[PDB]
Amino acid sequence: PQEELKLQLHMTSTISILYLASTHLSLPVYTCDYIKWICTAKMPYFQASEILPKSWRIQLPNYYVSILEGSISP
DNA sequence: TGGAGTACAAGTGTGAGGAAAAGTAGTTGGCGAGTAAAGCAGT
Repeated sequence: PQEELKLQLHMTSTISILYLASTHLSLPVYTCDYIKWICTAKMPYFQASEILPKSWRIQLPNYYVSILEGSISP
């Protein structure tokens, strides 16, 4: 319900839904072949809030823009 | 021959810890000179 929805999205989600598309396609890429392509600054997991939108940034509140960049690693 | 359970191995009930950017403080600092006349005191 839109009344107090509290949607559960994190940067751990956008890798997890990117891992499941790899096993339905039956790919040899894994979470060792994801954490080696994100912590080596290859696909934009880290620092995503700050450089990606460039026009949609400013009206987003402070705790929401905190979650969308690559804050920690999982 | 057949049970007391006591063990590890399965479960589900009970609130909180850590994350962080903008926004918000107490605090300095850095401003806007004459020639004349009449008056009523004066004595």
